[PDB]
Amino acid sequence: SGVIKPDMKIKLKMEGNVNGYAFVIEGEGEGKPYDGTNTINLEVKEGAPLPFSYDILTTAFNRAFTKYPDDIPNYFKQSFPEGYSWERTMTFEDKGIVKVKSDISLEEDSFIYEIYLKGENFPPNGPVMQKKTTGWDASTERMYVRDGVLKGDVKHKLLLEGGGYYRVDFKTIYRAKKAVKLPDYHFVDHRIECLNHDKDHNKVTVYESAVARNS
Repeated sequence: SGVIKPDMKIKLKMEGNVNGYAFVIEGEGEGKPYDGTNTINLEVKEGAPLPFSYDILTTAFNRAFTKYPDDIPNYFKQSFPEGYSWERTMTFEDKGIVKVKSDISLEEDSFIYEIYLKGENFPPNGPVMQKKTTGWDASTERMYVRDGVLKGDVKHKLLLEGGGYYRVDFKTIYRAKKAVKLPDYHFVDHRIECLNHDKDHNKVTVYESAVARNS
């Protein structure tokens, strides 16, 4: 078998603060990197109960889990076993901002993520701080090369209870820890879903599907 098996495990820690509220979340899970699916079981270890929408964390909880056709070089799978890091800005239409960074490494058949997240300037009675969001819409991330690394943009939408929407622009820089074959611009279609296991989101399962396709 190769560096990336059809079944891989996940271990992560996120340290973060949102509007001056600190927390630590640990996760373990599994996915099918070639199917482009992954599941993570998350537990709040510090800062329970979280005083904000869990949805601003879930896209931080690994493009190794993306279905890719052979005719698009796979920036992410090529980077292993050394791995890659990413840095992301999420700009919210009400001037909320999240900055998050992650280091993705590999030990045997377990990906390991080290995540740091800072959210600030959320309106205190807005849908994020009042936990009025109901997940992310399906999305398309445009992948493109700038400054010899891979970048992704999403014009994203947070769904609001009552059936409205909240615009969020994602900009991500993905940096392989070694030289890999760079792809031409392409798309990754995402679907991310949350299953909470309790009232306070102390325990949550996140599921994501991701499929790459050509221009």
